[PDB]
Amino acid sequence: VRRSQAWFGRLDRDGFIYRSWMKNRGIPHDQFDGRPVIGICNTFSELTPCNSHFRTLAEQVKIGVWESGGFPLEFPVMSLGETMLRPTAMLFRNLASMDVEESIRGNPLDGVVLLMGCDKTTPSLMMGAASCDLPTIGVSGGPMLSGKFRGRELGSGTDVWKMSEEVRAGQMSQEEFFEAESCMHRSHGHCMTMGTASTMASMVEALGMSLPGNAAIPAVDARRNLLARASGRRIVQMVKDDLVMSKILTRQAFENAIRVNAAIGGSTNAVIHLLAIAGRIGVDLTLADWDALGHKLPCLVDLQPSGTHLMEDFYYAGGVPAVIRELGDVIARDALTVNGQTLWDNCKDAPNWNREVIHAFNEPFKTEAGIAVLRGNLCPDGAVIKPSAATPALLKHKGRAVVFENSEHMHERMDDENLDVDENCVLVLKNCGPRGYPGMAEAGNMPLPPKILRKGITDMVRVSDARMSGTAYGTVVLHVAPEAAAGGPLALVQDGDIIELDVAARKLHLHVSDEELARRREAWQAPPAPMARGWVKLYVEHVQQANLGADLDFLRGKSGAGIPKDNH
Amino acid sequence: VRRSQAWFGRLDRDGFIYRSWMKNRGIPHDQFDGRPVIGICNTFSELTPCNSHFRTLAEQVKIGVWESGGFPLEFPVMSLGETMLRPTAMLFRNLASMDVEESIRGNPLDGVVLLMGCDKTTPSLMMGAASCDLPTIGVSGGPMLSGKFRGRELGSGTDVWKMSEEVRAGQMSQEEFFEAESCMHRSHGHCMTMGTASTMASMVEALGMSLPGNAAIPAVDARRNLLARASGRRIVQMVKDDLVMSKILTRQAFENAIRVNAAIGGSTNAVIHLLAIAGRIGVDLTLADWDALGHKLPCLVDLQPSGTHLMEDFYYAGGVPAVIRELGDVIARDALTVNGQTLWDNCKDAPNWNREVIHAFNEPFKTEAGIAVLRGNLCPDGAVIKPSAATPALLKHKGRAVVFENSEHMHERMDDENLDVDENCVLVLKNCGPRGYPGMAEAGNMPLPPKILRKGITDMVRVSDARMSGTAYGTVVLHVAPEAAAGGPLALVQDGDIIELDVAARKLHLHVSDEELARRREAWQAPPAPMARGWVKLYVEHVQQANLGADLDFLRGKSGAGIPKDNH
Amino acid sequence: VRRSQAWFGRLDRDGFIYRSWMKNRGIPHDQFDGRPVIGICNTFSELTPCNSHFRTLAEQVKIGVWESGGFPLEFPVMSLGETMLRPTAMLFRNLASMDVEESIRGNPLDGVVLLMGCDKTTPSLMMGAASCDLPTIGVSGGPMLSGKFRGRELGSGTDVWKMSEEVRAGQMSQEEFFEAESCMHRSHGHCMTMGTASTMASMVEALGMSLPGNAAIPAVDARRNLLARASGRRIVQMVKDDLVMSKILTRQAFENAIRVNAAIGGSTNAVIHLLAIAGRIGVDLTLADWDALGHKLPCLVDLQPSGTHLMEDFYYAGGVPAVIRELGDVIARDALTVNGQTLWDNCKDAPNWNREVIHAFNEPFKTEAGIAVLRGNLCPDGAVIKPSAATPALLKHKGRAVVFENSEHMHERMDDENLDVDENCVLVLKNCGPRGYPGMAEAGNMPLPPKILRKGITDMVRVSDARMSGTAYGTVVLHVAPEAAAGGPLALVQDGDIIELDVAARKLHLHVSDEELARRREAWQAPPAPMARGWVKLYVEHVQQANLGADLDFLRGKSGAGIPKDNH
Ligand code: FES
Ligand code: FES
Ligand code: FES
Ligand SMILES: [Mg+2]
Ligand SMILES: [Mg+2]
Ligand SMILES: [Mg+2]
Repeated sequence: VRRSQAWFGRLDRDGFIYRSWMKNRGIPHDQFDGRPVIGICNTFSELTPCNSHFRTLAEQVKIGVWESGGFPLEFPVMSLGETMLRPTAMLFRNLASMDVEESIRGNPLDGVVLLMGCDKTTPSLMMGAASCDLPTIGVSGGPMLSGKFRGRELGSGTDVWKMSEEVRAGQMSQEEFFEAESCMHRSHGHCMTMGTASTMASMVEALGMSLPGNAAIPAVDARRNLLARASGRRIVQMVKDDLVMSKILTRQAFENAIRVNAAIGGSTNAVIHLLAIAGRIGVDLTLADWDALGHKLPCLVDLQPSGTHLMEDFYYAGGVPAVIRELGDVIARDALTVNGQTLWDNCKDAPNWNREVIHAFNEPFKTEAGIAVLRGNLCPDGAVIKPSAATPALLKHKGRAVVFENSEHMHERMDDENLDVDENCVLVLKNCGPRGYPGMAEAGNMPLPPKILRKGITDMVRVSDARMSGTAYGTVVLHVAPEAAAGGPLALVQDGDIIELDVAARKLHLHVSDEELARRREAWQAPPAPMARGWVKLYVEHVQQANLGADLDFLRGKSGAGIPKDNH
Repeated sequence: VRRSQAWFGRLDRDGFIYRSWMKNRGIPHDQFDGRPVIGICNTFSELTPCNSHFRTLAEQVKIGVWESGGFPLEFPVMSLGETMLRPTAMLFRNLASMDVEESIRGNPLDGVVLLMGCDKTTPSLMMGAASCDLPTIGVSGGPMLSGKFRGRELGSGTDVWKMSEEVRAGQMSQEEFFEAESCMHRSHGHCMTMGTASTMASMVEALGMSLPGNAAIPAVDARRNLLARASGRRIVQMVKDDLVMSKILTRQAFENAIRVNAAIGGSTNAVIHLLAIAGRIGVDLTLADWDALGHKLPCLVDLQPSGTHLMEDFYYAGGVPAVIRELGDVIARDALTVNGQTLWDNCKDAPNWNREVIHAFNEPFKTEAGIAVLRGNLCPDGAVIKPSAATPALLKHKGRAVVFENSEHMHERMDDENLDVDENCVLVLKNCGPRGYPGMAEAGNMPLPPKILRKGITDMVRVSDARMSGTAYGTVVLHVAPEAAAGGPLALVQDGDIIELDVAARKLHLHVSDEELARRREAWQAPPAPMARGWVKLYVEHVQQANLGADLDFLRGKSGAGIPKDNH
Repeated sequence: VRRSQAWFGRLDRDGFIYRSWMKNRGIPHDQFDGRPVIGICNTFSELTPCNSHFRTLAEQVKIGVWESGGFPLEFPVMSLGETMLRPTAMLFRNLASMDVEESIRGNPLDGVVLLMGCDKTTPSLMMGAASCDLPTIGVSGGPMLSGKFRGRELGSGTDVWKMSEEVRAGQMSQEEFFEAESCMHRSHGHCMTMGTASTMASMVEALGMSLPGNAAIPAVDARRNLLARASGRRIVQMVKDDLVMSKILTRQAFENAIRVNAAIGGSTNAVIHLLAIAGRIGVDLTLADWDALGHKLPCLVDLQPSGTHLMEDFYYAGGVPAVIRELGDVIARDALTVNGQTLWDNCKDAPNWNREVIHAFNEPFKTEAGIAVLRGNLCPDGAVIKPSAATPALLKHKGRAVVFENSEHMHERMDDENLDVDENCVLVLKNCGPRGYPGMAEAGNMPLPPKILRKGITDMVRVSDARMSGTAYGTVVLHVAPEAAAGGPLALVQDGDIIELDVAARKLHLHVSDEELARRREAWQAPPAPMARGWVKLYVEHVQQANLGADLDFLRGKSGAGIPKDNH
């Protein structure tokens, strides 16, 4: 027996209640006979343009379930369109996780199918489902087609920062920049660079939570429907075999995902998200793990932002299975995946059709290009930097600090010609973390002063307690914890202070005495409440720091999928 | 100038971000020209069978918006199916209200259209929308068609309690009970009795938050799509006129809703939900308001569970507009509604095609049938009763107490033949309120002891801190506040205590002295935490008592719909 | 006053009959007020996999109509799947044209939108609509994305013939050829080469019956939905201006289409369809017009089967507008199109992003590559050849005839190793035209004898009364009229006869005297009737020859769109 039979299999007065209303639209009674009921978490939304094709994806999963003798039922949760949600989509990631967890536990579901696409929709669904630990399979929406503009190609996000900086440098017209928005995005799917959505989709696959190939298949490609449908077939058998998430999301699975993230030039936001997911399913995973596991690992994928190619090219080259094939000596081969096979059984024979996109391990795209975690007096709980999309000569750098108290203080001063700034200066941004912004917005890749861009300089060192887009680039220190709004030493950085950056030495030092800092702390008053009410008030007072996953403290962990009380 | 232009009217890098991704599915550029952007809150779910036709309602709304030059964008929230969500759907009414609120404020919305149907989905969206106070219109899903079984009609919920008690009384076979579960619910829509869904849909029309006729139209009737489409045309004009919910949900509106709630034989759950809605928009509404404005009014709608007819007969007889015209001497005629006309302008000429369903005021269906609020030592913060469906002989009753410490203990002892109980005892159920159950389930309509059902007695006095299905009946006092789990004197009732009920005198008295209650209070301990993690832990530690609306304390109020900071 | 008000404007018993039933699903009364009723001819079909995305295209047109104040109403016709229908889709092109013509006239339509994709759905809808001559606009479905197979690309149809001939020659394994059917077609849309569908979409734009850019936009590209929705807006204004088809399909329009067909390397099936379309709208057009207009015009588009690239490259280079701009010195610039502008207005400023796909006029991809019409005793009523995909050395050839009496006989003899044939023979196929097959199948591109394929020769001279696929290639003489089954001199060709081909001289000669042909004609008998009843008995007994359009004799012409009588 399984939990859905505690609803539909009842011969009580409640059994009438649990079935009669469901039969109002024409459901045959044998669908309640005890066959696996499959809940399909559908994040479709016309406010989430990257998941706007998920109704077509949902009917595809339902088919596979109907084929394997299951009972498919889709349900909605709060969807998270990254380009639309302000202050930031991350502010509502934890709220969506409660939609997922409660909708799964409260309903007669034996298995779960997760429809994930834009960035924040992947962790929110993974976090919520992990707190229930039912047999779960993830289906990604797929990346968009490559943008086609004036005979060349455009990259999601990566070319937004690039073309924007060129407009402010006087190197690109402002009219041309705005004509490219109908051409950069011409298809269904998520951001088609190696941004958060592409990496999280790769993380879902590398964790074993999806069928092989789930990450790279374009949304408008027919193979995306096949995989969504094959996932509908598989989840029915997963219920019969009781292949729960905890049997897949193990310590080794997370170790493989971090190794793959380094090889694919993955986004820095995967660090926060996988720590949040591990905190729900129960796997021990710290921020120090990310530096130790990705240690000395190379980047094998020549894709934007770290490279030049796009997700469409990454798919035709072999996708994630071809990347896991290169990692055969560092991966945990025996890690189990949701299709019944190991991660190595599904990738040992993966073909590679383009070595200019997916390199061989021993002659890779970039060496030692995994995400690095920095330690120092400036970031006690840690900080991250993505050297694959960085410039080499800046990974070891020290210079004068130019300080911005927040985003409004920054946008004002960055465009100031009277700003005393150089090319070897350190731009510092504060109060943009979980409590500060609030929601830890993607403002880490802050634009450079216009007079610096006019000299051909496109990158300089930058430290902040904020995130940045997975599509962003530059030597940017991110997730400085504790954030300035929580009383972190970052809040005390002042103009003229000396910042020491040493990614090789894992060092981020603030050259001012502890005595000087200590008296600077006498002035620091905590920022006021952003809102005295609502979800944001709950978020700020309960959100954890970025080094733990930015989850709410009372949501950490799991409560299983036991059968609750009846409703009457 | 409206808030969407803060996304779609920006002429910098952020304007590229806010528009380019939206163009990925072929949206013409002129849709971002500042025309009203309409958010359609779609609660469609296959786990919410009463809202399972909401894709059809959503596209019908889109049309009306397209017809009148608006930009429609639908978005999902957590859906709440009564029969599916356990321990009860009320446990997640406040959660989905956060989904609504944050989805409205976080996205570039000018106006909102609320797709509501299944019980809790109506207050869930009204609460979240009121906390933003954008121009909003409500569209109800409509009731199911009358169930046809063996040449006779069945009623949603009401006939479930009736047929179940007849099986327990050895009067109706168990065979006939389950053969009627596919014949009771035969079409799309919500409960076709005057349950919560029918009541709440009538409240939306009474509050003025919908177009006239929104309440009664059966879900499969062509006029249902027409109203949803007419609402799509109206909301864009409401955005142009800035007709926010504040100008609709005034105190006069809530009083009008209370008044028609008595005339239609409305559900007791409307008491809790309208208090929660008022607690968001900022109108002072109390339990005492329900008592003073409601009870003296008669019942005019001969519908189950107060009468015998169903929602189909109620729509063909004239629906809510015909009922309101009968209340012309007691309503606030000048109350503004979303269509631009007053509440009385929309109903002054509403026809009445069947008097046997909608009685005249001077010749009503039942006299003094409004919900009564009982005061006394047993409920210091209040309790409610629905005399429109109760036994007249029992509204004034004194009796010995048969106490049940919880719902599990009730099911154990209720059918125990050794139970010392006659039909003149008072049944007491503890620990089923917001904290105790948790979620305050619909357990107030306790099934009677089988030894008493064999005598032909179908109703006894019943006291509980729990809610009750709007389709239920009998002399049952509900919403006893504070609940037993919070230390309310209901927790101290013991077997043998004399409990006095006098609905006319507004009395619910426990015949135990204060000095003895003080000794009982010393032995009372708060029940252990239902969960040490997750949404349920947050709910138990923050939910208010039923006399205030069963809302979360930090969600109480409103924050408007300002323009939040950029997300990059 | 329009046709619609003869239905919806009637104020009597018939007006009740025409509005009441239409209001059964919830259509507001103001949709019958006189606004343009727009019929959307939807060829969606799961048996027409190239039109299987047309439900999405239909919904986009409805929007455009709702935006502009029209009344959209979609209706189905017989859909024609090229790869699915047998004996051939051409057999059912004239049947589907009767569905289109009668549905437009029988129903209250003021304007028409034609959803066309798969090969035969384009002319069958153009023909039926031209016989009504209402304000009509055409929307093409778009081509599929380029096939991706083992690091390289695959082309629709063209690579099916190539890989097949290499399997028969022993150069490609049989397993590899079948592992490429999942990888050739991997998205919605029609054939991705310059086949009939791509050609017909280019003809619709060249004729002016579509908005600019309609031909090349891939089906899964966002601009495809944009154009379909923009067409829904435009058709309403066309009804108001009464811009009927005959104002677009003038003589200069067909002349412009024939010129574009040469520059794009279009299909030979375009010749038959444009003649049938002209035979409906009332424009005198002949094979001689095809030869004279395309005479020495160059091919500018380097796509398969004439070139190497695919439709994706064609769209990203500029599509048809860029091709028409190259033809600015030969086209009739002032030809009016459905968007109100001339063809030159819509193309004079068209950009060209890839000269390697779309060549300049004076530096063309191939010179004198227009379709050539051959005359001579072997084809008194004409015969066509597509030298854009033929062998230059074979265009002037004299060879001994190797004859096959039918397709069945050709399947047997071709792979016979006893067959006396060399590379300099002339393959002759009989009885595969309109009456012969029946339906004139795409059997003209005969597979070569394996003993010659193994010698490295992939092209021989081939003559038949059959058609060729638009994706086919080689020195293939086609559409020999009158067909063999109609008594044409092709039926009298015997093994050993000398056949002279001279494309430059426009000569196809059979070296047999008239006196000897007269003796052979005596023994000739018409083949038995394919069937004794049904559609194909009517087809065979009424279809005209390929030199006139292969239309049915009694369907030739038009009848307008008058107001028929009342159905009651
Ligand atoms: S915005 Fe959807 S993934 Fe980049
Ligand atoms: S079950 Fe949805 S209305 Fe009661
Ligand atoms: S198969 Fe439909 S276009 Fe060729
Ligand atoms: Mg992101
Ligand atoms: Mg209820
Ligand atoms: Mg064809």
